[PDB]
Order: sequence, then structure tokens, then C-alpha cells
Amino acid sequence: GLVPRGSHMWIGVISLFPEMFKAITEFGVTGRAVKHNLLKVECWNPRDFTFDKHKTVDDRPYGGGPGMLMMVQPLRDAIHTAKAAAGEGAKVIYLSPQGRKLDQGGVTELAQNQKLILVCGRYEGIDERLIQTEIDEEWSIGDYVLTGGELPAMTLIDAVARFIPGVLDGLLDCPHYTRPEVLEGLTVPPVLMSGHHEEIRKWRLKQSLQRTWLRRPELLEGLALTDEQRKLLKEAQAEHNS
Amino acid sequence: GLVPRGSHMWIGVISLFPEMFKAITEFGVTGRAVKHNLLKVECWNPRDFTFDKHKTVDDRPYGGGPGMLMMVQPLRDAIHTAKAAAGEGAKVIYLSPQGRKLDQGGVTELAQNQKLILVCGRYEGIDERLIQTEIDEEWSIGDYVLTGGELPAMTLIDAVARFIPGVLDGLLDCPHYTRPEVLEGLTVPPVLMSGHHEEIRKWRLKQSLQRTWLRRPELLEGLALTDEQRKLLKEAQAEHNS
Ligand SMILES: NC[C@H]1CCC[C@@H](CNc2ccc(C(N)=O)cn2)C1
Ligand SMILES: NC[C@H]1CCC[C@@H](CNc2ccc(C(N)=O)cn2)C1
Repeated sequence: GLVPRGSHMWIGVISLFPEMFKAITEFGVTGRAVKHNLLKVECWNPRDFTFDKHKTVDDRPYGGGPGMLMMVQPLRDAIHTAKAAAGEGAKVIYLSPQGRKLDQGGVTELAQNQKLILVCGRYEGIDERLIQTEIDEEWSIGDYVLTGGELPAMTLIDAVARFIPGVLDGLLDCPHYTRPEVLEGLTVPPVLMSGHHEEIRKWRLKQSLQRTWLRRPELLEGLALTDEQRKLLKEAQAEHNS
Repeated sequence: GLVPRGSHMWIGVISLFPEMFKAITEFGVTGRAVKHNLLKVECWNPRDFTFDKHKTVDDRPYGGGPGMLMMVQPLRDAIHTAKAAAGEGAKVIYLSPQGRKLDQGGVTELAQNQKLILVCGRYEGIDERLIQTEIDEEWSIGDYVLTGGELPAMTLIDAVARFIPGVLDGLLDCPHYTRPEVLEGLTVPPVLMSGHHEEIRKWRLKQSLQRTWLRRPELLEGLALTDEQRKLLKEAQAEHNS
């Protein structure tokens, strides 16, 4: 290919439903990243590692209780095959609600890895000793439970892929407006039609500060605001208080 | 169908990439919920609402700056068509990093709705006046940015679908173990082979409390622990301190 590839990422995926990953590899910005060789996603399915007639991928938990776990042998063999394909330096990630909570800073840390292997749990998850022996890091995409680790893995791939050069402040987005000039009686703020680029930049920043303060004030606590940001935030708070 | 349907959910989706949703509708537990008529996902693509030769779905932002926005007319017409199909009572949700942060409690609130319409933003998102006029609630799946609202929408569908009867404490999961009895020298905790159901329940609960304290102690602050939980947590903390 001709598209500059230097920072490309390889992501191995272990999943019982590899076809789910077409949602990222066949469409959109991520699909383009795959076609241009900026991103490669390679999947291994534990089902292909079973030897019994029925291709059994689940197993009963010690101690009983409801639920099944992923069967150790097919999952372990799939992980080992993915690790051999990756060569040296691949970090193996398991997605689960018990993992470190993902945020944009963590996305940018993960995007530093040229190789990742993402293990997608189903059922009640994977045997704890496999976490100990095969998993480098455990991450959660949020505090909620899904039917498998595939959507979390897809979410992580998409988030990290945005930080790969060529694929494409700590505050919420400012409001954005497009045509038409009047929509259900609502008008575009005149500043955005002014052509004054500095006034527009400051208005957008002030709106982002105001929205972050009103919706997610804890996000402001994590920032050391610039002098300009402190002033625009004070102005917004004064206006909000009238 | 014969599968009991009483609590079924209908989810309309507005997306430029409706085929991404096959990942949920064709596979796994969610795929089964669709086949059994517990969950219906119906998609409308703004591209089908364009009238120009090139089927234009993006538009330039007022005030310039980088990025495009979703074009208002095709998106608005798609939303209106979805609302007409839904009939009365559909809550219209826009997924974005500026929305209320999703957690399991919020999932269970959302699962009370028999009808949802999920609007998937691409580019720099949707015109603010469309949020004002067409959107009931804005939600985020986590503090990170993706290339579109499709994966967030899929994540929300899967999370809510688990609370639909028939599809399938505030603490992290306890460790789980399956065969074999010894794995890379690591043994299953003897209690889980004891056959003593009460001792197993208490061990699992104590482990969940210990893991939550060590990994996500802020989660314990949100709970009013039961008497039994307070005792097992104190025991775990004492053991951790030796
Ligand atoms: N006890 C349920 C749990 C057992 C272990 C496997 C998971 C798979 N599903 C997931 C995975 C990850 C996330 C997340 N928040 O990152 C949510 N859901 C389900
Ligand atoms: N400025 C970027 C932003 C513009 C507006 C549309 C979104 C689409 N992508 C999303 C959507 C939702 C989430 C989430 N955390 O729920 C993340 N990513 C992108």
C-alpha cells in the first residue's frame, strides 16, 4: 500500500463470535483503516480448538451455582496460538467489569502498543488461573454488564484506532450548528456567522467550559485550567447566575 | 412465536451503517432474543432520506473549523420516520460523550421503556437545535471517543436486553474456576470442592467484597452493606493486612 503505515496496530482477538468484528472491519473509519493496512484485526475462535464431536466451549463451575464458564483447554490453546502469531511484545487484555475503567487517557496509553491481543469472555467468564497465567491487563469499558466481551473489545479497537496517525483538552464538546440558518424557529448564534475566527474560538471554548461545569463538574477538578480558560469559565458562571 | 414475549422491547436505530447492527441481531444471546421476538431492532439510514444525486449526509459547520456535521434534513427525516413507526411512547436517545454516563442502574432505568429510538452520530455530531427539538435524553457509554454512535448504541441494546425477562448487589464478580483441578500448578480453592453450599456462598461473597475494596473502593461507598457483608469485608481486610 501507499498509505503511510508507520504507527500501524495489530490486534488479535479471541472470540466465539468472530463475525461480530465485521462491524468494525468492514465499515466506516475503522473499515478504511483496515483496508489501508493501518489496522489489522485477526480473530481466533476457541471452537476451532476443540476436539470433541460437539465442539464444546463451555464448562461447569467448581462450587456449582448458576452459569457456565468458558472451557479452559480451547480458550487457552486459542490464546497461545494468537500469542505465537503476534511474536514478541503483544499485551494480552481481558475485557470484563472487574477491569480498570477505560477513559480517554487509558485509550491513549493502550494505543502506544503496536500489538494487542483481546480476549472476549462469554458465559460467566474465564477461569481465574487463566487470568493469572495468560492475561497482562484487565480493562472495563464501563460499569455495566454485557452478554460478552466482543462489544467491549470492538469499542476498545475503535477508540485506540482513532489515535493511529492517518486513521482520521479534557472538556465536553461545544454545540455545533449546520444549515439551515433557522431550524424550528431556532437560529444559529450570530458569532458563528461573523467570520471572526478568534471570537469563534473563544465562544466555543467558553461553551465547552460551561457545558462541562454544568453536566460533569468533576471533569473540571481533574484539569489545571489555563488562564484563558479560568476567565471564560468565570464569565460563563456569572452569566448562568445572570 | 411460543416464547413468552410480555416484556419485549422495540429499538429503532438511526444510523449511516445499519449493517453494523448485525453484530447484535445475528449472534449470541441478543441474536436469540431477536429470533424469539423478545427484542426487535429496526434501522433507518439517513442516506435513504437524501434527494441529491450523491446522497449527501454531511454538511459544513457554521463558524468553520475542522470537521463536518451530519446533514440536518436527511437525519431529521429519518428520525421522524422512526418516531412514526414507533407510535406513542418512544424515548429518543442520542449517544455522545456529552451525555449522562451509563452505569448498570441507568441501564435498568432504560430497560423500563418498551420502545427506544437510538440516534447514532457520526462526523462531529448533530446540530444542537436537533438535540433541542428531537432528542429526549443524551447518554454516554463512557468517557472516551469513538468513530460513531453505533458501537455505543449496540452496547446499550445489549445491556438493556439482558434485563428483558427470558433473554438470559453492587460488587465485582468473585473468582470462578472450572476444570482442570490443577492448572499450571494452580489449584482450585478447596472450599469450592467441599460440596458445602453455604460455605461456598459466603466464600464467594467475601471474595467479591475483597475484590471490590481492593480494585474499586468507591463502589463500596455507594452501598449500604448488609450485616453479613460488613463482617465478611472486615474479615477480608484483616486477612489482607495479615
Ligand atoms: N458476570 C458477567 C461477566 C462475566 C465475565 C465475562 C463478561 C462478558 N461481558 C462483559 C465484558 C466486559 C464488560 C465491560 N463493562 O467492560 C461488560 N460485559 C460477563
Ligand atoms: N467529537 C466527537 C463526537 C462527536 C459527536 C458524535 C460522536 C460519535 N462517537 C461517539 C458517540 C458516543 C460515545 C460515548 N462515549 O458514548 C463515544 N463516541 C463523536
